[PDB]
Amino acid sequence: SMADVPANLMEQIHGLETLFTVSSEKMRSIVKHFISELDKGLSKKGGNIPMIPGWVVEYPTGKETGDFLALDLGGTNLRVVLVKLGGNHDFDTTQNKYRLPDHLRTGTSEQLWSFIAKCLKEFVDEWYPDGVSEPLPLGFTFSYPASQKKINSGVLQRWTKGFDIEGVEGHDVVPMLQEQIEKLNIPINVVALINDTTGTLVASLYTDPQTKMGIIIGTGVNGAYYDVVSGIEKLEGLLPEDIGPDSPMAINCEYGSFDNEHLVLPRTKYDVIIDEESPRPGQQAFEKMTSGYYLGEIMRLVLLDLYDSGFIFKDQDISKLKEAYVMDTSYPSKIEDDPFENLEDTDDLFKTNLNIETTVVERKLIRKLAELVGTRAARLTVCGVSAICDKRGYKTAHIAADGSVFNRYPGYKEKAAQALKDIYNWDVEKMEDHPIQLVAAEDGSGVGAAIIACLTQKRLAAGKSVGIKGE
Amino acid sequence: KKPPARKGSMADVPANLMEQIHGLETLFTVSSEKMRSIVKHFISELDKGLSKKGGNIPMIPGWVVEYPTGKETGDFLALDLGGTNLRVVLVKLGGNHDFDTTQNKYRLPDHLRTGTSEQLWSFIAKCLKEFVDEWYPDGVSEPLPLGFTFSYPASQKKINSGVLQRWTKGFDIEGVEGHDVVPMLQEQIEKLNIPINVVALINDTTGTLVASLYTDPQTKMGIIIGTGVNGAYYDVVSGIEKLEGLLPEDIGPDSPMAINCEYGSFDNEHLVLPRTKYDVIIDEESPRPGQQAFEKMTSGYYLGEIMRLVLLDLYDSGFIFKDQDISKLKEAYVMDTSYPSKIEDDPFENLEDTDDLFKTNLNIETTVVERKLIRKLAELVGTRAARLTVCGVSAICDKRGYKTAHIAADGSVFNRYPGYKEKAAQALKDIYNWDVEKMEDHPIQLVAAEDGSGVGAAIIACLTQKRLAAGKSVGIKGE
Repeated sequence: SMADVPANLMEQIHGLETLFTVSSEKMRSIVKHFISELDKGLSKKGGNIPMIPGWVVEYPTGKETGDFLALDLGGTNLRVVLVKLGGNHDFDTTQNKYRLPDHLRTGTSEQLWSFIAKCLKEFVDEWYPDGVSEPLPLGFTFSYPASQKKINSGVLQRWTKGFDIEGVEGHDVVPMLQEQIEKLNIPINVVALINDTTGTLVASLYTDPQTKMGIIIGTGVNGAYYDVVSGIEKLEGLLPEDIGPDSPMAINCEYGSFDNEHLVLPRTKYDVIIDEESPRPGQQAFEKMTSGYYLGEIMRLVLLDLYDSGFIFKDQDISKLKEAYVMDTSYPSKIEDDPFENLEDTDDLFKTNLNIETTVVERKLIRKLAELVGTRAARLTVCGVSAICDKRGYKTAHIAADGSVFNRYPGYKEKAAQALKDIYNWDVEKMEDHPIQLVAAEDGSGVGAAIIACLTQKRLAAGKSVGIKGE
Repeated sequence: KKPPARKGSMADVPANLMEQIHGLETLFTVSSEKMRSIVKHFISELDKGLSKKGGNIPMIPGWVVEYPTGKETGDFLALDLGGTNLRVVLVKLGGNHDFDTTQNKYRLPDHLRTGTSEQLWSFIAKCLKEFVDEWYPDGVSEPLPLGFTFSYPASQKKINSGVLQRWTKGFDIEGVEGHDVVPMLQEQIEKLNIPINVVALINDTTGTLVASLYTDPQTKMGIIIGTGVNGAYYDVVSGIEKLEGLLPEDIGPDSPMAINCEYGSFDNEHLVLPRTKYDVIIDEESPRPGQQAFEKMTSGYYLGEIMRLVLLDLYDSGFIFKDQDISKLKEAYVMDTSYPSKIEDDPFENLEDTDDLFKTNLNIETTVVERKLIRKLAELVGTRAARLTVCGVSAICDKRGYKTAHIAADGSVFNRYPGYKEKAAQALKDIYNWDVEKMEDHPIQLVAAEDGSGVGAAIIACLTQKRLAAGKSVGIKGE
């Protein structure tokens, strides 16, 4: 299917294959370094990987019962979810979604929280019209940079995902929310603040006991798993006696910042430009190398390079290819998915959206480029999965996955399962029998937050610690 | 992970709107008995179509006169000609109910829909040539037998013939209506000297039937539930009066005979199907008023339009959207299948997905109780369509005395309409009254079909070639 491509384009394609292919041996090397950086982030010197303790210190059993709330706060919407756990790895959910009034993103602190409280009251008043016997414990998914010295706390480090509200950064958001709930007299105790990836891990472990990791593969990149307290030297001297060294500890890795130092990831000149022109050069290196958000940008820069060198798009209007982020993830996705011999989908895309008319052989090059990019991304993504499994000694695992790329990028699941197979050199026919495999996650930011609230409330009710001494 | 189904509390709906939701429930529910009564008329109409005089249901013989055993082996081509694209498919029958395939898919250039005869067949023969050139770069020792899926309205006196009656789906090519299309394709094949014999022309539902029976020995019907609806199944020759006196002796009275029902035209008389004033408006402002009555009541294409007209009725009656601009809602077919789909998919108690869709796409603000009506309406409409669909399945099964069956289903409604499989299983359980717990255990059940227009055509070409080589008949005497 490349037999009609001219040799001079063929050469440039072999060069791209050089640049973008990640060998099994390279994945294995990256994994060794990644493991070393996971260890560093949990130690006192720390590292580029935050390895943030999630203060969930036990596994869900499937035996939990009761009614628990969750609040999932997004950039544009929130969700309020009531979860009833049936006590046999099962649950029932009742949920509403509320669009944020656009003035709030850039508003003042109190009016964000009072609107969230307005949503909570309306929800509770409908589902519990005669009130509750006991306050409903709530788990709050607050997926912005934030440190937690105990589960029921989250001090905002800085706003992401659109928000820009004064005097929140550097403060604990949990009392800010809890006080607005109080002013409205809603029978709710906010008992846990979580990252979505920690939620993904726990919700999926509740329904699927084989879960060893929660992972997001979307425009965001993150993973969460259970470590053990004795392996977290940075908590030594800080823990009360009832969180002892054999205790499990859920970790939110925040590993989008793996290898900011640029010692191991196979960055091309195209990645270097992407980093250089990003809001934060030198940051989030592993995220920039794996997130779906950049896959069309990687393509755009490569094509612009090939064009500027004289290989493709002769005499075309290149003005839209010059706009950064003009090509989102839907380009490599629609291109890999084009079912047409003459790549008629890829043709529409470039004609209609970028005003570029292509020949068949240039569409062939474009398609091969989209495949290299997608495949590279998957292969680097599973280096995080391999590193957690090899660090903890998991020879087998369900890796509960969520995110728009895992979920909707065509062929992504196959690319990932092959990449694991290549790392572990398994002799195994079918991806459903892979010893470590990605499986669709349960709802991390709703179900998962509610389950963590159940686990947390039990500890709070007993007087069991959920954080460092004195907090 | 699809979220749990929503609760569906109706407790905040005011009494007067709740009256209207209860009224919609009365209007759109098909009871089990009504399904039974409809099935008994459907059967007599299936019998009627098979007669010389015939009837509203064409009941077209497909000239597949055996069941695939699943042990067939070999390499067979299919040409699947669509309204928009075509595929050239190679199938290697692996002879344990299994196979491998590869295809090349091509978009029809826009000028063909409205171009000449020679231009359409010359374009096809070119795609054929590209395909064969890649897969057989050294040529072949004997012609590759090909099955041609040509799903336009056509009659066939033999499997390797297809006389176009009328172009559909926008096609406007003169000098084809009333001619046999197989030699027109074959001659363009020859003009380019490709080693291919077109040995069978099929309708895609016949293909669904045969492809799925090859892979799944329990298949007893092929059904399409999409924008168009159709079903195919095997009758027996003695049951087909319009063939009496036209068959050779080697196509005996006990011989199986696949039938392409084309039953979208059941009840053009408008006697049995439960049409509301909304179905009547749909029929009257359609391109063929009084035609395709069963297709109009079961096809995915009309589900949003039914919703549109109901909501416009309720608006005009003063019940909903009370101080809204309803402008976009007045446009016929502004709401496609994706409307009731997304609405039935909405996981939120406050139906925020529905809210978004009406605000964004129709410029209409809704209250939560208007959304609860809208959601109830979408459920009722998806559910009615599924229940009437199953009446066609039940009629074929009962007609042939199938107490058990896998019903090989394809089409965008079966495959992507939310909860459609549960609705159709429930419907069949209500008709037959089975004492069964799991839908996976239903004596008669829908399962996902194999690819009818590619694999099914290649399997038919296989079955056919074998007959032609032995001198066994595959159409009426002398044809």
